[PDB]
Amino acid sequence: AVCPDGTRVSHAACCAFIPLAQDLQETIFQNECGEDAHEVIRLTFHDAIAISRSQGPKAGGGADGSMLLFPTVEPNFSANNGIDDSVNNLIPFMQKHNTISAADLVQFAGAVALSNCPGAPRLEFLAGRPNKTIAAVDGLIPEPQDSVTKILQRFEDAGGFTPFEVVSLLASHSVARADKVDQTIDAAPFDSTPFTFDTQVFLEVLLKGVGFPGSANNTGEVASPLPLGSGSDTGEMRLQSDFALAHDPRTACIWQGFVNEQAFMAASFRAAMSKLAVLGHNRNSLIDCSDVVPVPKPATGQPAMFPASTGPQDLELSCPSERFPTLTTQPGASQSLIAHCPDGSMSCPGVQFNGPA
Ligand code: HEM
Ligand SMILES: *[C@@H]1O[C@H](CO)[C@@H](O[C@@H]2O[C@H](CO)[C@@H](O)[C@H](O)[C@H]2NC(C)=O)[C@H](O)[C@H]1NC(C)=O
Ligand SMILES: *[C@H]1O[C@H](CO)[C@@H](O)[C@H](O)[C@@H]1O
Ligand SMILES: [Ca+2]
Ligand SMILES: [Ca+2]
Repeated sequence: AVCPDGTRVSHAACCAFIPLAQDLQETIFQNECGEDAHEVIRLTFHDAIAISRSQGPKAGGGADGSMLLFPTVEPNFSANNGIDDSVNNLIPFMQKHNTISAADLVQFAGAVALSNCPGAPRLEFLAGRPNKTIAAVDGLIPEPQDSVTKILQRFEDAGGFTPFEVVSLLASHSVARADKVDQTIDAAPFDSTPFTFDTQVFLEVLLKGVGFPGSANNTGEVASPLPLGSGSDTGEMRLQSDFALAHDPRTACIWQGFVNEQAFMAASFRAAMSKLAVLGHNRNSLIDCSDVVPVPKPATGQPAMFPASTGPQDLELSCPSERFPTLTTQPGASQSLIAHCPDGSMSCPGVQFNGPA
């Protein structure tokens, strides 16, 4: 089909997603893998994973836009702390781009945001999820204090995900920060390149922790290898769950297997997101609108490297059957600050709309 702007696409129903991507980029992402991008990518996961095979449909409808349609329910569960900003940022698009369901809006916005992170894959994007659902029940969202057994069970109950798929989805912690885990600091990144969809998080979680970016007693947190921060350049945070996954026998070799394996990580993440994005639906009932997902920013192609102040002697390895790769170390004797902003500064405020969440 030919869309009103002249774009030739796969199916006419995909046309509306073109001005929606443009509006999302101009209004809240500005083609950056920044704060607003980060928040929407986390929303795609919290929207989608609130579903349970064992409890039945009444517990949640999966990737169904329930966070936007019932903005006062799920966003207020304690495990969803901080999700309110992303919901309030997307509700104005749901109202304006009113031929696209809330559910499709959430998934597509996540795809658009990810395309702004260098190295990310171009997600599949299927369309057609209905615009009506129910609010999910509490307890469906994994939490960073949870054990690996609990986490793996939640993902298996939610949609059959294997441990490989679970760690695959956690490549999203390559472009991720924490505002709520420690209330004294904001925007504590999970790797040293939170604007770049690279394998650094897999490497860095395997380094011995030496301190905390804020306080030392937060639930769900463990010591960080790069805790130094200054001004708004908050030090690296480590989640207990990421640490646990990197060392548990079920997932340790999978975790290590992504270190310095960019294309493998990105392809694996795309495969797992293809499953996540259609939870609560039959994929044979959704139309393929992948050609309207923006093409992602390419990686530079550089190998993973130890950040300065760290090196191979700091590794805490847990996979007996796979050799840890030979990596170089960035020069310098002390840690570099992790930039608060994509262009290197500390001043880059994200557009935020007020809203009901
Ligand atoms: C065991 C699984 C997971 C747990 C327990 C976990 C936990 C967390 C925590 C606690 C935060 C910090 C929020 C805050 O305090 O501000 C967060 C951030 C984030 N998570 Fe996860 N998550 C996991 C899986 C996922 C998955 C599968 C994705 C998406 C595919 C995702 C993407 C992100 C993103 C993008 C952020 C950054 C949000 C921002 O910077 O504002 N996470 N995660
Ligand atoms: C999906 O459901 C939402 C919520 O009912 C609809 O949102 C309304 O959209 C109109 C414009 O069509 C606005 O005037 C309302 O203010 C919106 N409601 C709320 C509570 O925000 C949306 O239109 C529906 N989209 C589709 C594709 O049916
Ligand atoms: C980042 O900053 C540290 C100093 O804090 C250096 O050691 C490193 O080489 C990089 O310039
Ligand atoms: Ca949902
Ligand atoms: Ca990164």
